[PDB]
Amino acid sequence: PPVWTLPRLYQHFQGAIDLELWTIPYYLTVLYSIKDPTTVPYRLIQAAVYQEMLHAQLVSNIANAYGYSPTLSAPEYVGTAVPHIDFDLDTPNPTSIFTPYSAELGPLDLTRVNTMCLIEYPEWRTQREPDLADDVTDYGSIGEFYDALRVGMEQLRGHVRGNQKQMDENSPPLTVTESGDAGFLQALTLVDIIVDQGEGQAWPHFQRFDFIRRMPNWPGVYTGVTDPPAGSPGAEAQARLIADFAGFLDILNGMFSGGGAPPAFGVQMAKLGGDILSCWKLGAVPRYS
Repeated sequence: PPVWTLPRLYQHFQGAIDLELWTIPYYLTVLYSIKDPTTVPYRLIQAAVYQEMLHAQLVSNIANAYGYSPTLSAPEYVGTAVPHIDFDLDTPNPTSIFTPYSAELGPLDLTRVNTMCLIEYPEWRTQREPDLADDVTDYGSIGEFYDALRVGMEQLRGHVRGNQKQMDENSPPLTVTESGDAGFLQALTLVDIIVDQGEGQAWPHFQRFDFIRRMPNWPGVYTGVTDPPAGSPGAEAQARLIADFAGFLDILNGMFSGGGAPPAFGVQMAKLGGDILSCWKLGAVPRYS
């Protein structure tokens, strides 16, 4: 069994949260591109976005139980780079199926829906043995990443402390309240919720997105350019989003380090969605940094 060090476990916690966070602006950007919010793909994506946010919280709770407070910074959307995922590891390479695809932000189009299918691609389809070494940074699927994380978590369960900088924004709190082996067992449950929601063990993200990919009639989407003119309302809409997103990550950083949720939290949040929609309405693709 490959031996994990505490620093590497911490690096993997940070990696998992970076990947979950990376999906949020991606999915949100697609979501708000859809003109009609009553449509099936809109409601499917919205629920998925909310689950990603929950995943981020759960990862923070697990990491914090092991003594690490994660920190968030604005993700980047360039080329075909997805944090910590290498599809070249998988057989068949699912980019041969879900193509075209891109890490660049865009509306509900084939390129974006294909990418969403790729992100949530189930570990069982990769046909690979999980690479459990603590120096691995790239995996073939999210599920494989979480498989490796469970190994480090088990080996280092002596570090688990209950009620340690836990966050919770019928069911008990989805937090680690116990120490040592008991808290490790709670942490494992939180990992299971994360993975079950993405790829399946109601309706997992992969299946949801593959459903959208297969539909005959996609809803109308806003049109936008990635680089609106200097001076323009659309550029200023982007600037507002960049600022509000920065502020929202500052709020989360405090929370992930054991701070209380400020009154600015529910206020800050839904505002982001208004900011993203406003970009699209002005003909500017949402931008987050």
